Amino acid sequence: VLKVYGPHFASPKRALVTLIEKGVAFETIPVDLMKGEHKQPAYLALQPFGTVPAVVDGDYKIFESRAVMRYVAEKYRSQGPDLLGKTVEDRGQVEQWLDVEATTYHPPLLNLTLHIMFASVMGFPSDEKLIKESEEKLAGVLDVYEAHLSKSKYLAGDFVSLADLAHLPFTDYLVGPIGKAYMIKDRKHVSAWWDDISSRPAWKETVAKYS
Amino acid sequence: VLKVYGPHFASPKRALVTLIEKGVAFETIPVDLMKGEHKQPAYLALQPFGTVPAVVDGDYKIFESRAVMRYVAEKYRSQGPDLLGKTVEDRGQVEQWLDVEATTYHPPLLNLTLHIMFASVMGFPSDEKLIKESEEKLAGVLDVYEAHLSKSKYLAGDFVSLADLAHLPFTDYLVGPIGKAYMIKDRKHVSAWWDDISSRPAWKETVAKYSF
Ligand SMILES: N[C@@H](CCC(=O)N[C@@H](CSO)C(=O)NCC(=O)O)C(=O)O
Ligand SMILES: N[C@@H](CCC(=O)N[C@@H](CS)C(=O)NCC(=O)O)C(=O)O
Ligand SMILES: [Br-]
Ligand SMILES: [Br-]
Repeated sequence: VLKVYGPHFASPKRALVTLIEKGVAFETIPVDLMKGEHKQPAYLALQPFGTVPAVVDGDYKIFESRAVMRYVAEKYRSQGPDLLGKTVEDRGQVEQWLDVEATTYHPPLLNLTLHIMFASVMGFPSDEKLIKESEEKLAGVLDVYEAHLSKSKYLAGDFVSLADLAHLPFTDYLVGPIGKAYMIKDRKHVSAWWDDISSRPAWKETVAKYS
Repeated sequence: VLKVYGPHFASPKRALVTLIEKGVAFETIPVDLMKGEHKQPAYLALQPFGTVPAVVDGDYKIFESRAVMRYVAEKYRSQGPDLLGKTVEDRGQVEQWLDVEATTYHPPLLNLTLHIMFASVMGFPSDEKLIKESEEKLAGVLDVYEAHLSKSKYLAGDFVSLADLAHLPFTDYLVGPIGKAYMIKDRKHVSAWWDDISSRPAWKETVAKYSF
């Protein structure tokens, strides 16, 4: 059976929600950051960068949360919703917004996450200028989304996909523990899109089980 | 008919080398980054984040360099080398190392690119601490690569793929204009791997046509 490392962190939830959307069986295995488990040889043999998630599916090993998403959506393509779209062009749009999430959307949001949610618990001083910069930067990204989502129901078109799902875990933080829900709520089309994808049963189940 | 925007810059070269590898016919359209062409209404209708590349293919538009790679490799899958691998498991490994390049390899290398090659665009005084941090970070990533590449000929297995090619444009800066070639040279397997992918005819052609 397929196994996922680190379900309680945000990044692996990109993979968990995809597994649940596709109706795939899996088990999860915790990783104790506090005891440095992710920096010890056993976990490094799965994920050599020492970050989560890591996924082992029988003889097969794969890491990077969005790579895992793609692997699952391709392998189990014919069940559940098609999170890759139907055509090469559809899939191109999914990949495009998957890469926007990885390279443009996530990095400032990760900064807000580290400095607002884990400054205290990890023992880092909260970087107040970086917080202001990261928010301004994320707000510009969200303005682009707002325009796009007024002409398109989901990021890659009229169908929900991996690109939408990739936004769930850290945006859950943004509207929650990070305390900046207004960044989503104040943008009509972004806000309705968030209401849509974040109330899907697969995401609700992920959150009930792995928060 | 397929058109690539901003060929003289590094990120678009990811798309070009994939196009050339696949033997696809294309044209290029210059974008003047210095005068802010990429931040004006004409280019923003193509790429709403105002960066290059953007690709227009008949009725179809797509941006993000690695998405363009995936799109080209899939649309033309049945010609040239298969840069996506053969199986779902192979493609999984390609996607893994493509995402390592996007999220782990590239960010510190981009910081080195900006702050050393384009110092004036980042402003003065030069951020020497961020430069030192970026080099340390990239060196850590390169150590993982060295270990991995001692057990695997290319990143995703025994076949060259998008994941390897995605490394060409900025690593070319690293060993050249950035002036930190030892980061590759001092790592035996990384160095031999680099010698291999950067001597491919498609990469040689990309560089011959689109540098200045
Ligand atoms: N968004 C960031 C980095 C992207 C960038 O500009 N990259 C290079 C092109 S790499 O081949 C660049 O600075 N070009 C500027 C120029 O030549 O005018 C910034 O500019 O502040
Ligand atoms: N994630 C994007 C990044 C593209 C990118 O940053 N391109 C650079 C040139 S290499 C650019 O357009 N810089 C202009 C700017 O950001 O102002 C991709 O890979 O396509
Ligand atoms: Br965990
Ligand atoms: Br150009």
